[PDB]
Amino acid sequence: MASMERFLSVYDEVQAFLLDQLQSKYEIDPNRARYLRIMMDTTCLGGKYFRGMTVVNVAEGFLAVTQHDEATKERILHDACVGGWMIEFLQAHYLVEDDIMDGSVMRRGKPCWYRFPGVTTQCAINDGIILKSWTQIMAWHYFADRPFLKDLLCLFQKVDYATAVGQMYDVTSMCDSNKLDPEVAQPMTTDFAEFTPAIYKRIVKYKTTFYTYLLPLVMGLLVSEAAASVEMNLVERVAHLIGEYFQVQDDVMDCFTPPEQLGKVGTDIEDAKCSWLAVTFLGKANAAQVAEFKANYGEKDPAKVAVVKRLYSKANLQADFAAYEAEVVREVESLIEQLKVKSPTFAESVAVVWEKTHKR
Amino acid sequence: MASMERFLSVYDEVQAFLLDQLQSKYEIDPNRARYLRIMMDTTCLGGKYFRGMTVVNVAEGFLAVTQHDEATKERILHDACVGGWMIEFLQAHYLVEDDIMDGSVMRRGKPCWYRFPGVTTQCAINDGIILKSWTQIMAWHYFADRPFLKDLLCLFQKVDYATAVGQMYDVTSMCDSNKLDPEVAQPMTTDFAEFTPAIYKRIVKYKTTFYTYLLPLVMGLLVSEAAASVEMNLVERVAHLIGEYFQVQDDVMDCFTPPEQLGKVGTDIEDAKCSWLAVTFLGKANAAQVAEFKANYGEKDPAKVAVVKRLYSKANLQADFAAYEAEVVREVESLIEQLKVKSPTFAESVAVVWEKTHKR
Ligand SMILES: COc1ccc(-c2cc[nH]n2)c(O)c1
Ligand SMILES: COc1ccc(-c2cc[nH]n2)c(O)c1
Ligand SMILES: COc1ccc(-c2cc[nH]n2)c(O)c1
Ligand SMILES: COc1ccc(-c2cc[nH]n2)c(O)c1
Ligand SMILES: [Zn+2]
Ligand SMILES: [Zn+2]
Ligand SMILES: [Zn+2]
Ligand SMILES: [Zn+2]
Repeated sequence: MASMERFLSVYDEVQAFLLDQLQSKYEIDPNRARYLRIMMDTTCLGGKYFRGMTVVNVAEGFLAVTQHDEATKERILHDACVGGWMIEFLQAHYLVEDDIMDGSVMRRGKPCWYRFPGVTTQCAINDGIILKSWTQIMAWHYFADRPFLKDLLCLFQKVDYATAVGQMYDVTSMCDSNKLDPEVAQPMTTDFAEFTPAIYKRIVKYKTTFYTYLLPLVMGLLVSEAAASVEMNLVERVAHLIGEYFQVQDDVMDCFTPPEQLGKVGTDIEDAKCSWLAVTFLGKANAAQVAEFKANYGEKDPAKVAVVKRLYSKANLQADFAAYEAEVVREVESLIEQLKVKSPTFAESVAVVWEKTHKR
Repeated sequence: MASMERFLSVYDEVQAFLLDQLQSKYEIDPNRARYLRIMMDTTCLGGKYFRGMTVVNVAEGFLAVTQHDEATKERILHDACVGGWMIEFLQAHYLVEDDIMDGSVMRRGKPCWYRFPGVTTQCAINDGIILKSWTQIMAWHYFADRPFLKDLLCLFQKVDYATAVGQMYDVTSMCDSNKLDPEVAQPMTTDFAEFTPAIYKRIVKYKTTFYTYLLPLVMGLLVSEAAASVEMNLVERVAHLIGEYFQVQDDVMDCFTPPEQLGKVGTDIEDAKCSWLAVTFLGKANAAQVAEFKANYGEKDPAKVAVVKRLYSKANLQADFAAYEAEVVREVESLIEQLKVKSPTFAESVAVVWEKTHKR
């Protein structure tokens, strides 16, 4: 079976399980089951599934070099798919709640979930809650007897928590730290002294890289019982490196990729986000360029946004991006080499992850 | 040590643990640690702690009849307190997100968390997320080596999930089921045919009773290694019965307890909630009374709200409440008797829970 066909079929299985359980144990009625089915589909489907399919791809790499009965190969692939869906549902949770938090308009060429007419924020917050609850239901049901259940749940929790910490770092990135205070409405920074590479790296590390790269990789290992074919410190280093890059790309596309192509109108400039573009601009700007950035950043006025975009283009950030990209390629190749020492197989999956990221 | 002194001290311990971990492992800075400390205090403290102290009280009952080294007694009490805080933080999660979902104004005589000037919804949704993530961090850290870790995590998950299902039943209780549809803005029901005792019971069972009564009771058992001193089906029956009652009280106070005393301006009438008062009114009203209810319920206009309140008073619902209360007392006494067969101790804790509920 091709991997994607298998992955999508398990989605239907998992869906039917969750909805059937709601009828047999939770007293749901058909109409609310239908609401949840449509919520699930709308929030979990339609992306490229690279998080969830990474779990599958890691597990397939190990299958090709490990002796197993056919039943065991099927069981391992089924587990990789369920694990993959846990990650996809965890992302769906994030995206639902983030969209509400940020007052987002579109996601993937469609309205954000909370903006559907029959949803509203009042339901959507709870819908996002359920999305994450379903990850746990999956794990407890499908992995009940599995030796990796404990490690998998613990890993999941830590990644989840890192992710929520990262959302806090992200939504607070345009405040001055010493001014954070729940009793006082938070002004945007005037100095941008916290728009640094180290601070940007901290935001992106927690908000994206743990769930997008570390979790799929380590889940692949756990469902394969292969965590001893790797030096976990290298797996973390390479996840954080590739994850940072992925985010830098995301940050550039927010500003420069056409809305029709991005699936949304990017608003990082208006939201005063600590983006790669802002940090890199401030790292090379002269005093006049910095003053014009401060007078125009974080404003809804389209004229000021166009002025920030012009400031980025004139500063030739595409060159800083190339240099960044070169250094990442260098370091990713290095870590892949270090990973070959203990597992060629896992190194190869990491190469594939890098290819999918670098060439998207 | 008195139970409450112990419980509150463990709060300080757990707080310091969580904040210290954020500095050592999550790269937090002092100011964001301070934000989280104040969030924690504001959202987790200030109630009566009957959920969390139930865990302690169950565990203390078992200590009085089970032989143990002094170190083991301290360890069991410490675990009961940590478990109790897991439940309190889980409630804090619910309350933060529910307040945002419902556009609530006050909670416990103070602004809802999201309404603090330096919070906003954008942070508060995530703050609520973290609150629940901290429950898991507690469990994995404090119960790492414990034999009950698995059962406790599994129990927690199921209760959490039941709770989120119950929030969906609650916020959808004024829609007609057959009209639920994420593509279509949801009209309030005109017939109120779904305002029935069985439907009300389903809402309250999931939204309140699993986390408020079932979880504290069963956690008390688990940290005591005493789950075989009870018939779990009786524990569930008695939790659901007492929990229903607790909610009925809550529903009556929303309408009739002065705002200064309730700690908020109750809005169940305006929100068209499926409350005990509405269901009981519709169960006894004549055709004219039902028509006047339909023309005035679920409206912000204070005149219509005063008309619904008058309709409840004239219908002598305090009498239906007494009869309900009598039947609950009867059934609770019966279940306590059935629980004595296997554990006098646990039966007594359940009597105390009932006393605290019935006499609040
Ligand atoms: C774990 O590896 C990956 C690899 C690539 C991507 C990707 C490419 C376009 N969107 N997402 C990902 O989310 C995870
Ligand atoms: C002015 O800033 C930029 C920076 C980077 C890029 C980029 C990177 C890969 N493709 N395009 C860009 O289009 C504009
Ligand atoms: C598990 O037992 C209880 C007993 C009583 C209460 C109560 C009384 C006033 N608020 N809450 C509770 O939340 C849980
Ligand atoms: C008109 O409806 C009611 C129903 C019940 C009560 C009640 C129950 C315990 N104390 N008070 C009430 O004050 C008004
Ligand atoms: Zn966001
Ligand atoms: Zn972005
Ligand atoms: Zn609510
Ligand atoms: Zn209420």
